[PDB]
Amino acid sequence: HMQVYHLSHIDLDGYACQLVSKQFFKNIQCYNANYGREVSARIYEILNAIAQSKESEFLILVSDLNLNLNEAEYLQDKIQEHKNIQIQLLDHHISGKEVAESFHWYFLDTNRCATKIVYEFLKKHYAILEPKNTTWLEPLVEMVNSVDIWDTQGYGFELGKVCMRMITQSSELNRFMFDDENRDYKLKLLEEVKNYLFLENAPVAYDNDLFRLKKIALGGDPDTETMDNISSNAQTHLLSLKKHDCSVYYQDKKGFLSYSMGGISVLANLFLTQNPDFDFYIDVNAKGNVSLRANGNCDVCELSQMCFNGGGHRNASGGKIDGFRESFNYRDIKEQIEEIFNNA
Ligand SMILES: [Cl-]
Ligand SMILES: [Cl-]
Repeated sequence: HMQVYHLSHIDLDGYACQLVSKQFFKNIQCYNANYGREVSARIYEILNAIAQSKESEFLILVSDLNLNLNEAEYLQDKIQEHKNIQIQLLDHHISGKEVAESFHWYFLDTNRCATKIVYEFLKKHYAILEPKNTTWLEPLVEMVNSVDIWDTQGYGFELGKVCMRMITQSSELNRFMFDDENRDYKLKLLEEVKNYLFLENAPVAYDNDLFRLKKIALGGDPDTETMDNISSNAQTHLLSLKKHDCSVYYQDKKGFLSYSMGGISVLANLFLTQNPDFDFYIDVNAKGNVSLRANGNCDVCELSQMCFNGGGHRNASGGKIDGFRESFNYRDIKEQIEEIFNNA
């Protein structure tokens, strides 16, 4: 029983790598990163999880990301401190040329998308869990390859463009707050393309079916619910399980703190209705800007001018945290709110 830790990028190529890897590994935890700070955070998370595991065989798999020399050095050095740990990086970005030729585990091929590199590496070394799936999995891989390298003649090119936009626009589950549910959703949507690959007009057929499919994958009923209520309902349900970690206290009022969620009017109104014990909702983004909402039980205009140099209305307001310190660790973000609220 070998434990796989799979870190990948966030676009179609990045998530398709993880569709592929889940076809091979019964014991796998996935991670995603966009830019460099997030990549380092995920590498720390992965090494931390491996240090705390009780298993003995491990594979660190990194796809569709390039590391700078310092992060590649850190990875190599860290796994030789105080367990059998294999590492394989698969990528196609020419920016990593120098780093690739300094590490035997760092593999660069600029002529293929990362998903195809992952597939051929895993297929050479591991049995696919369900050998019937190959008849749709290899076409799906090739489709991703064709659009990623923009081969207008390659198999599945036009359908792949639909899938690329699908991945970009399936943002109904905030990635920071709901990392696993965000990945499951996108991967469910991408896998459903297997029911279109062999249609005569696959690109258009999938393109026109996707919206209804998204509503269903989010747990909604597309015949009686709008997308904006399906998305906010799916998110609030996931937020309701986080009440103890995300609770913050301003004077005598209790609030719920989220991060990077953006436009929160529908979301917060629904959360506060379903959870009447909360007085306000507060979301912060990476630049320190703050959105506050209430349902009559907390003047968030007064709150944000006491705490965030801001203003608005009794039930909706904004502001900013000067010197706010971005992070991919939710506790780090919460401590910053707590410190502000503590003197309030
Ligand atoms: Cl969280
Ligand atoms: Cl809870």
